[PDB]
Amino acid sequence: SRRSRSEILQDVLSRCSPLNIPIEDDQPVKVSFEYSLQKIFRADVENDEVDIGLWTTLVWKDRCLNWFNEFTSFKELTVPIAEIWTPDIFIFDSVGAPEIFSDKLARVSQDGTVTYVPQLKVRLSCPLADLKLETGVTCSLKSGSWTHSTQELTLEVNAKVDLGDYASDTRFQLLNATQQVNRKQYPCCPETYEDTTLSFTFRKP
Amino acid sequence: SRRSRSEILQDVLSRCSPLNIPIEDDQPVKVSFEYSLQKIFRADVENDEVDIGLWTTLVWKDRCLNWFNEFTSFKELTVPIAEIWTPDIFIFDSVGAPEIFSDKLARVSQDGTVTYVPQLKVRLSCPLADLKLETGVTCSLKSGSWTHSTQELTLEVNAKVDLGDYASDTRFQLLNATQQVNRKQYPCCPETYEDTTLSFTFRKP
Amino acid sequence: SRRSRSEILQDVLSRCSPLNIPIEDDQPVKVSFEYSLQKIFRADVENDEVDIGLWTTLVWKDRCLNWFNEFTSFKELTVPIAEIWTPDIFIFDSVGAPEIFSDKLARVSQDGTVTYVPQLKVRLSCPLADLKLETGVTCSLKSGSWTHSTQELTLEVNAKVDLGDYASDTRFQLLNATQQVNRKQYPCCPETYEDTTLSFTFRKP
Amino acid sequence: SRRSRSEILQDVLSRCSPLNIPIEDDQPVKVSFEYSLQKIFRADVENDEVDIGLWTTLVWKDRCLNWFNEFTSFKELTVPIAEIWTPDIFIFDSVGAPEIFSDKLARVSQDGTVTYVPQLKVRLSCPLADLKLETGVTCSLKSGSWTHSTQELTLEVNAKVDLGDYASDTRFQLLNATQQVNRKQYPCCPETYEDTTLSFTFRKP
Amino acid sequence: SRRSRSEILQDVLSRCSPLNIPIEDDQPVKVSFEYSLQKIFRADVENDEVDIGLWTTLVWKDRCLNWFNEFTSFKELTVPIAEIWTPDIFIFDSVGAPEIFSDKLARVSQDGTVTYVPQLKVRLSCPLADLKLETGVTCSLKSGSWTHSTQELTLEVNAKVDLGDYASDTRFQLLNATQQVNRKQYPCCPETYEDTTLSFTFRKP
Amino acid sequence: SRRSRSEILQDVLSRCSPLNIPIEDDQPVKVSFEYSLQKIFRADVENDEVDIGLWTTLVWKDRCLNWFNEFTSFKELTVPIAEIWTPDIFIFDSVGAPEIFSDKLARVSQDGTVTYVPQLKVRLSCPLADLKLETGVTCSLKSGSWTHSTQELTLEVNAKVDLGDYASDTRFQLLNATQQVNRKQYPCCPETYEDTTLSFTFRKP
Amino acid sequence: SRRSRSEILQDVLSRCSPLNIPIEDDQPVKVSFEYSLQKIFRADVENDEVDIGLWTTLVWKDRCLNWFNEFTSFKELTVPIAEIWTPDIFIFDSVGAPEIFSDKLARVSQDGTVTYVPQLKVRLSCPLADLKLETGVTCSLKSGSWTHSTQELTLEVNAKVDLGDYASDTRFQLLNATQQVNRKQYPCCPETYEDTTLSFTFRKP
Amino acid sequence: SRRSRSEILQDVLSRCSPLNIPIEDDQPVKVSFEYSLQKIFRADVENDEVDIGLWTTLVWKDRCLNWFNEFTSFKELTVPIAEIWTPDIFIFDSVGAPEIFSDKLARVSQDGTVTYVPQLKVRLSCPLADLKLETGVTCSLKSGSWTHSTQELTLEVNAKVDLGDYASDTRFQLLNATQQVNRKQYPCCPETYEDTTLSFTFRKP
Amino acid sequence: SRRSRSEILQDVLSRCSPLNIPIEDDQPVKVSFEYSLQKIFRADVENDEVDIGLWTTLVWKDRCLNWFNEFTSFKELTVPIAEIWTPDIFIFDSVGAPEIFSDKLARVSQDGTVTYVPQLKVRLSCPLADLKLETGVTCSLKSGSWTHSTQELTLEVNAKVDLGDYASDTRFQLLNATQQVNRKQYPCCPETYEDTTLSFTFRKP
Repeated sequence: SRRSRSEILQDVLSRCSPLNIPIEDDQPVKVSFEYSLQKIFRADVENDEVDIGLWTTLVWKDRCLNWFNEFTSFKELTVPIAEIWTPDIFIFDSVGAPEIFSDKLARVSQDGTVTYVPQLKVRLSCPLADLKLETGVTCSLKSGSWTHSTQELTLEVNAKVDLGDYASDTRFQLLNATQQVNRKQYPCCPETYEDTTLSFTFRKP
Repeated sequence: SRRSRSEILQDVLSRCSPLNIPIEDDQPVKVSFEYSLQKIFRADVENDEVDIGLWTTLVWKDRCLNWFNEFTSFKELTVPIAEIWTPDIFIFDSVGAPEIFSDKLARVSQDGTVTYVPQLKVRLSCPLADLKLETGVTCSLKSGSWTHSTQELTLEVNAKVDLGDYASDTRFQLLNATQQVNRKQYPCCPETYEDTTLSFTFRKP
Repeated sequence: SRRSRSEILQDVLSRCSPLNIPIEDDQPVKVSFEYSLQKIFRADVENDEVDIGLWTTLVWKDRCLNWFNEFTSFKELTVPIAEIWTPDIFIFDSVGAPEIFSDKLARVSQDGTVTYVPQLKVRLSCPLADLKLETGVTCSLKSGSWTHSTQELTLEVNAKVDLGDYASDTRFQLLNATQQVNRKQYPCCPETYEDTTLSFTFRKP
Repeated sequence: SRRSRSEILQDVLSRCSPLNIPIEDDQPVKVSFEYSLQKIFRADVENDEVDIGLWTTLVWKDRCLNWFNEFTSFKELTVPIAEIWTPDIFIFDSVGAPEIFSDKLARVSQDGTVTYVPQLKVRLSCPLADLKLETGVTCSLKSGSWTHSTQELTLEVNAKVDLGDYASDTRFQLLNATQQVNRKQYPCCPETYEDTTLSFTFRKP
Repeated sequence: SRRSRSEILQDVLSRCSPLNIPIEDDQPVKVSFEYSLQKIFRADVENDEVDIGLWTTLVWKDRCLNWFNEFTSFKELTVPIAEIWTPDIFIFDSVGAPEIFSDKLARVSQDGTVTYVPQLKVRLSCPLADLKLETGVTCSLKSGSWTHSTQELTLEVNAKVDLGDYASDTRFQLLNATQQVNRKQYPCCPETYEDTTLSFTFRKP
Repeated sequence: SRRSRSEILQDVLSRCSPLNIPIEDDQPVKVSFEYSLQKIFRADVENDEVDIGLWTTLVWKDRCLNWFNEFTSFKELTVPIAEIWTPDIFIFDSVGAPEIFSDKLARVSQDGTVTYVPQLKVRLSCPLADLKLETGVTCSLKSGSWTHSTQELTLEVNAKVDLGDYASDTRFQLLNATQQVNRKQYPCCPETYEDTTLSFTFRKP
Repeated sequence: SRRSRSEILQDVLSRCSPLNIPIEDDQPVKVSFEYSLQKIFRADVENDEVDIGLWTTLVWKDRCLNWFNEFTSFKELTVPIAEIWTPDIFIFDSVGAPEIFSDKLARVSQDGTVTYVPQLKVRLSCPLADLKLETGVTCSLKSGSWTHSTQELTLEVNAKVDLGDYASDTRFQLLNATQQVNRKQYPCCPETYEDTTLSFTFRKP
Repeated sequence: SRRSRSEILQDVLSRCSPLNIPIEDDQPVKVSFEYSLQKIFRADVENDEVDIGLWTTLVWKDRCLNWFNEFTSFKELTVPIAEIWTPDIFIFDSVGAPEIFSDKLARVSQDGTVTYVPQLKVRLSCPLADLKLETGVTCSLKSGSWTHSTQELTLEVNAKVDLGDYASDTRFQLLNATQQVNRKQYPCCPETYEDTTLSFTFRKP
Repeated sequence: SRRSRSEILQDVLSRCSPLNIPIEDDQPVKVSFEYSLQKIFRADVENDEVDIGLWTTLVWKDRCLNWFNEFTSFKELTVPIAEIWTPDIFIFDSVGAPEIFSDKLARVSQDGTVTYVPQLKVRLSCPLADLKLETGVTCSLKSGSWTHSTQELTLEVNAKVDLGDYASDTRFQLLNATQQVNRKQYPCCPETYEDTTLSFTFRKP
């Protein structure tokens, strides 16, 4: 490949951090979260579980060190997700372990910015009843850091929900996809925790 | 750069997989999809095509092998998208080939998680008529794997649509951006296919 | 690690580009944008500022060169965001500098596709008043390239907003999260600029 | 076994690279991709998922060092895939984690060329509807590096799709199998990402 | 040509690195970035896109090995950009793929320093409105590694913006060109990402 | 992207100036300054500090050189502010370091004209007392080059203050926003220094 | 064809050099450059871009080896440009990627001399204003190696500009076409770079 | 002429071999031989000599080196036979030195292939007696390398004898022209020598 | 398919030649050229460019080897144009790169004869003025090998121009379509070059 690029990955991977938040100063890490709802694959009336094929856009900035002076070189490199720390975002009410559709690869930038987009199929609790009716049905699932409080991780969203990718001839039509950010509390801890509640309204076409 | 990081990329890239889904056991790959609608650049009344500047958040987990024992080292590395497998998510009704705004870089994590966020301008079919009226106009585009059925790839969404990034003084105001996941069928195949339908309601401000 | 992977990162990073848009021919770069609203952490009545914990899914394609003939090898690599060029997407009305929750890692693919997902906490202007009422309150923030016009960068969104990740017991319930793409103009320049307006309607549960 | 062969594997494995792309100079890694569609095992109308039994031919060249002077000796050796870096190629819309039919073994050549062919069963989103009709049904799935952009990994194909291996008495007849290479962009990143879209048209015989 | 020079290129190109960051030790790669704004070619009111003809100065240091003892010989050689790794710097909000005005050639120095300057035309989102007014209009575009976080790639700037080259009789007068460096975060990743925001204030003369 | 645009940026950035005022002949650089007062976020009675969310329109002309003959090509390009020289305009009485809301991107034009518009939150000294009264309260802050005298930098304003963007439901109503240009002297130096005094009269609505 | 000719091409192509400057001794490579201005196709007043249909005469000598003793045989052969190294000559200010009118074929001679003449349409920056006036308008574009300094590549011209081929009934009359050679410097490098500035004065007939 | 062609001849002639067989590896040189019998000019009964006007097609491949990278250029050049090595093919039983009708020019090809066709008048021993009879008369002459054994030079023939060119109103009619290849031995040497025996049967018309 | 046919393609493609002119003996390659003018799609008065939809009939004979004895089998096979060498015929004055309407497939025959017919849209320089007049307008474009001289490639035509296919209700009526063969010279080279000048006289009906 390119030798210049080669040095970059090795320096960051070999020299530049183990799993530890590199930021010493006054910063929580914000992670932008967006959902591209690909398809609502299936509904289970007996189980009251619904399946979503989604990919999640995750963006964050990590502190990286510039060592060897940056010359005009390879700006973004791609690396396996395993190589770097990723956020704990989880669906609060998944019925089953989510499965991963896509390769675990993340693009990293010199500024430290990282973009990771997994594709996933998730089963979440939701009653399908009245899917056939014109009114349709509503489901909600909340995503957010399991462990991190708002102080440690701040979640942000650019927009409501990305319908564009949605499969044209999906079994179910999308009434409205929303991603509203909310902060709430748990009995364990005094700290506020932030999650993104994805509320999807859909019916069978 | 850092030698420790250096070894990481090379081991994953040189030793650890060619384009092949690394997961042998009972897992489909789920890809989370989210849309950050940046701007609705233009509307064409004669053509009935509309232009969106979007970035797509894609997340997936790939199986990677740990070889050399992981010491505290570079957790995420960045690499070009070309280096690793990426999902086939496509807009079902694009008028033209989408163009890429941003560098193709993806951040990868040790767990195998990958985050890839492309920025794109897409032209899709949509009638602009009555954009001026208070009611505004509605458009929908579905994104989803072209080839993969729900069994192979499951799509998931965290939330509806990310408005926050939306340009303040865009030509068109955003009534509501939604990303609803749906599964549907095609005559070619008995399998369900999942797509995320992005339904955007907008009018000129 | 894997030697095969090793060569990949170095070739792309060391040999294959400095910060410069590699695409000579007729292409703007499109960046798909999606928001996964994790949580609405806090509201400040006196300040009229609201905090969102979000992650942003960003996807783009960069032109990379294949040098050493691609054998079946490591498809995605992960690299720090600093290594590669990332888009300038910014919140138009942030009160404060956004902080980064997650590591800056991006997965890159051989096709050149990059996925970067940062996690972020952002403070934006928004009046909280009447959060308690049933009607709730509405806020909007626009994200989009600061410098780039629609010609340089096109933004696209798959869906409205990803609620699924939203934290279950967040302080505030999500009425609806939307990401509508819009294009608008500024007095500085004749060119259209595209942004994604994230409109979030929420109330306290 | 043969002592001469013995030295070869150990030298390459023990001495000659960890996961790191070994190529410093001006080369992206190209990976040739071909599909041998073995069978379309099943179609699921409710799920809209289809199952393919495929093996994927992956070829790439890695840089290896000649140390001990090459005498006429064992030209190709076989080794477990785990030993060396493999590409991240993933199906964009797999419903589930792909499972692996065959042993993970790859033949390597002195020139550095590697041939790895996994056998896989993949579930992908696709509507089966109208499978019985004469017209049949069409499905598409895209394979490509998740993380790597076109700059890092370039994908190439020799031909359209390999029908010859196709099971004679499969439940479904093959109208046409195609593998067209395409490059596209994502909102995350400005870089182009390349994927191979496998479009399969089939009907029940 | 000169035989002495001849050996130099071949040794570096043939022997001395594939795409891999060559730096093992504690160094991120810093890439200096500067903009020479040549001209603001056009403004599009309907599209809200603006066109800039720019060349980008990119400088970085790669680790090269001295083999054959350096005698007084050819100090810099020139080579095609394809030969060596280049950074992923991309415009965050380009509407279209940037096109390349100049040959892709980069001068390399013995110390390892590389200077690459592409000339480019870029279309970026920006509202032209009020270009005629005395106040003029402001546009901003951010450039930075797509994939690389601040840890992998550090971006630096010598000065604000180079007006000197600016075309004398350009359609639009330059009020002020600024390049301020900033670091920000994305929802995907905890790491900080650094970008250079080019803010250009211009009006029609 | 577009190759034509590509050459432009590289030529200006790589070849066409480091931080140095390119103008040899009889010209001071004039920088037009305008304020768009977005919002008066907060008032602190104990501290006597007030917060303004503003964006500053800055325009200047830099001398650029035309090299490769300008063909009809990309007229404006966008670049990070870091790439080019920007003026030192500072608020004389900021209590704290101003924070930057927007990406640092500036549009540059062929004529050399540059438009840069940062968005900022600034804390300045000002007594809030009697904000509730009908009379309201007055505050003033002066912006101007710290180092540059009137001879080096001349500041100009098109109009008084831009209220239009002002947030409709801001905590404080705007009685009158004024930007009067004035020149004054300091004990350090015999030269006149020019600043723009922003006098804002506001009260709580 | 002729067997004698057959051996010639194969020997030079198969045996006699890869991309590397074959000249070891004290020689820079001189490339003669001449322009045959075919037509000025169009002028764009809004864009300030002008289109030229040109063919470029390029001549250089490469070192080739005589192997099989040269008998009276085929003196020049023709081959695709891809087969052999060609110079990087580029227009400094092209707005867009130049397009190629003619086949890429170059005649090579036994002495090593090569003649390559591409036909091209180029868009370059140039103000058309006052094209109608008797005075007409002047435009200039500079061509020259992007990477190569005067030491590596020396450019030479036989004459001013070739009008003879100029289309008789072109939209624009040619006042004077000039090709003056000049050497100039760039901030990147201490070395002199040589370019041919084509200054064309034309008006509408 | 063409400069490109010019370099070719000089490189091959000046740099690329003196009379020496350039092929080091396991190859004899094969020379294809064909005869185009133009005319049987005269018969001498007392002398028993017959005159043939023939041209001989000779083809061989020489190893040439490619130096300066082959661009699309002049594919075959022509050169005097003196310039390159030619085979020793001689008529075994010529009564007199053969005379040369045509210019000694040979076409050479890039692959190294050379085609040389001399035109010659040869006097060979042959009894004319019974030329008038219906049976006619037969003559044979053998051509082949004088010095070279079959190991050094291998002779090949495509076909029997080329009558087409034969002069229509020649004094003698051609019954049959044959060129059979044969290998035979001589007392001097143990090696086999190969010759082409031209057996011509002709009578007076 | 047919096994007999199968062997044929593989033998010719796999065994029987790489890009090299297979003919060693005294033959230039003649390529017959014919034009079937399908339609004159458009005329551009400002640009002085005209668009032709044409298909080009190209015929040539290549030397192929018969290996396995030809039995009565598949006489012509079809193959992609990429598989075999095609001539460099180019339009001398195309304004833009020609685009290809039809699949690149060529029929090959056992004798070695190949027939390739591309469909193309070409933009060429031509003044449209007086298209409306009865006299109409004349345009000419020359097609011919770019690199090859008359010695290497000889062009032949069967007839003047094929009107029969011409679209009945085309915007422009065809006065006369002619294809005259001519040979001419260029300053680069002493050799004659042959081209077919297509002179089309047309007017609006």
